[PDB]
Amino acid sequence: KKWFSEFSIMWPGQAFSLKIKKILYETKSKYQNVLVFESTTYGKVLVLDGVIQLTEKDEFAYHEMMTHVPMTVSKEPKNVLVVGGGDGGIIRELCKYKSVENIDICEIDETVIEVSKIYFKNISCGYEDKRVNVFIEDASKFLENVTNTYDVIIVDSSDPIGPAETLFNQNFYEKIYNALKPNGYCVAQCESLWIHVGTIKNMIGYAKKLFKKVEYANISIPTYPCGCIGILCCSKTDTGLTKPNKKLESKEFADLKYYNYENHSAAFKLPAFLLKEIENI
Amino acid sequence: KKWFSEFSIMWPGQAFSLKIKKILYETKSKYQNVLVFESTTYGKVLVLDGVIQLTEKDEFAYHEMMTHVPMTVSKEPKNVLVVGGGDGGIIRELCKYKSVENIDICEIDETVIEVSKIYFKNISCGYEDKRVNVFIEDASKFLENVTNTYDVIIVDSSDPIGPAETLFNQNFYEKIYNALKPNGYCVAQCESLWIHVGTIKNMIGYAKKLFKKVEYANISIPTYPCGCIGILCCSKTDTGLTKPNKKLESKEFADLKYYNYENHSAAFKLPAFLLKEIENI
Ligand SMILES: C[S@@H](CCCN)C[C@H]1O[C@@H](n2cnc3c(N)ncnc32)[C@H](O)[C@@H]1O
Ligand SMILES: C[S@@H](CCCN)C[C@H]1O[C@@H](n2cnc3c(N)ncnc32)[C@H](O)[C@@H]1O
Ligand SMILES: C[C@H]1CC[C@@H](N)CC1
Ligand SMILES: C[C@H]1CC[C@@H](N)CC1
Repeated sequence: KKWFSEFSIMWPGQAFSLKIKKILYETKSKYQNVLVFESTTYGKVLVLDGVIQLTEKDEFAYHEMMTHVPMTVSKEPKNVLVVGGGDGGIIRELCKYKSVENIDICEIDETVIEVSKIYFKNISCGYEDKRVNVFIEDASKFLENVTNTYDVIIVDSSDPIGPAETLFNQNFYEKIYNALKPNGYCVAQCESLWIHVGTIKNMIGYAKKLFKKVEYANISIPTYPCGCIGILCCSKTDTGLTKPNKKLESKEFADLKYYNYENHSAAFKLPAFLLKEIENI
Repeated sequence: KKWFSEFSIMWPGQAFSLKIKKILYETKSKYQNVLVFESTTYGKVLVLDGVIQLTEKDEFAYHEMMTHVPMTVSKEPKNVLVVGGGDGGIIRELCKYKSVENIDICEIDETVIEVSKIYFKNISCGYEDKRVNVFIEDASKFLENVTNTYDVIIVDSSDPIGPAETLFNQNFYEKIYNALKPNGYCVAQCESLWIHVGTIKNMIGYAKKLFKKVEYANISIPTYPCGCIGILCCSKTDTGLTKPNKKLESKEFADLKYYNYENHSAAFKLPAFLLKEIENI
């Protein structure tokens, strides 16, 4: 069998590889190269522009922490926006909340959505839900135009190289600011503390220019570079996102595989070198 | 430039790779294959039997958490044992404690020690310290013979395949039990929650057969398989290892890069699926 290997200039001098059972689908969409394969040990794998975006084995770590962090802090969230997140993992976790009334998803590339509906039926099952509304558009354009404001905005983008390039700037964070309710929350995918401290420092400067509370958490996920991924957490109220305001005790949440009440706060407890870097910001 | 790739049957279907700047030393010692290279982005790298044992870039994460967890719980530790840990990283962190009077290290392979003294002079610098006593021996034999008992025992072994094979059993944990003071602590290297739950379940059954409190913590380290490594924490008193009994505030600790008072407790906050697996044990 052959191996898929994940090289990038965004993590120079290192690579992570998975063994391929069979290749399932490959294409050049309007925005990116799309690859789906079955791996021998991580289940099916979505690769976009050569970078692992998700695998069946560990996807729940990122989707649960990205969703249930902000959704346990927001008191009664009604209107939620997902930016990117074509695969549907976030949406799946959002549908567990009976209080949610609407879920807008703004994803630039419909190939991602359709591929996910076909090959990742346990991830993309949230699309069945009547509350979900799909907009195929650059979130950068979408956030300049939206009329609604949102209780939570979850930014589940790919890397700064490619289509997500328009989301890694000051102007984008202003649009997130204006699209949020007076007391709303944003969580954004924010790279790895092991290799991307320059970027984390930028993203935090952008956010702090606008939000009352910017906080950074970290998720263990083995198929992302360095085995972890940060979440940039932005708050309009002074309280922030480190403390859950509810426990997830209904039958909808009995199946949670990573998130719990205790590791919500823990994820915000960062290595010493990172804290040293991010407090003259 | 060529790439070093880390394959193993202990993590089938995945591999992590580093780019090689130059190979520094290679040998077949009495127990294992030894390789030292300079990588392009992770500094120098020690590989033993084809498995990355440490790199300069992230070694502090594992050494600080392995050492300062138990050393902040032990009230006034005088006599500390390191099992394995030929490179000297643990010893370096132990020497920061002015209360420590003796440090025995039991390492099977002196090639590891000497290679570390030559190529990893920032890791192996603790060997200068007059309190350190080196025993070249299988820890399995050493613990059956030692006359002293220890305040802390830190088990900083390699994987169950090879020389460390004798350390992954019930009998070994009895020897650790008998070599500890009435109120002493053991911390042992305990594989990755992402791939080694079978093993974690075994190690915990062995420990719980003997110790009042067995607890598991987790460290983010990018150059180990899945980007993380667990610590099996064993206690003879009912309190356990989750809570520091001191802050590391003296000039010796001003340089700490990972460990702090807050992420000591956080590391013990495990993903939901792992907790589900380890409590009918
Ligand atoms: C599939 S998801 C992978 C993470 C696991 N939930 C990453 C998505 O970000 C989308 N993306 C990237 N850039 C944009 C922009 N600019 N706008 C909207 N969506 C985007 C991209 O098409 C992926 O589907
Ligand atoms: C270098 S250390 C790497 C982790 C970073 N501190 C791993 C050590 O475990 C030793 N080891 C392995 N098995 C044993 C036994 N059985 N006894 C003592 N030491 C051992 C092995 O020689 C490495 O030096
Ligand atoms: C969701 C994102 C996808 C690309 C990154 N490299 C990891 C996390
Ligand atoms: C210290 C140990 C070395 C081998 C393991 N695979 C990672 C952690």
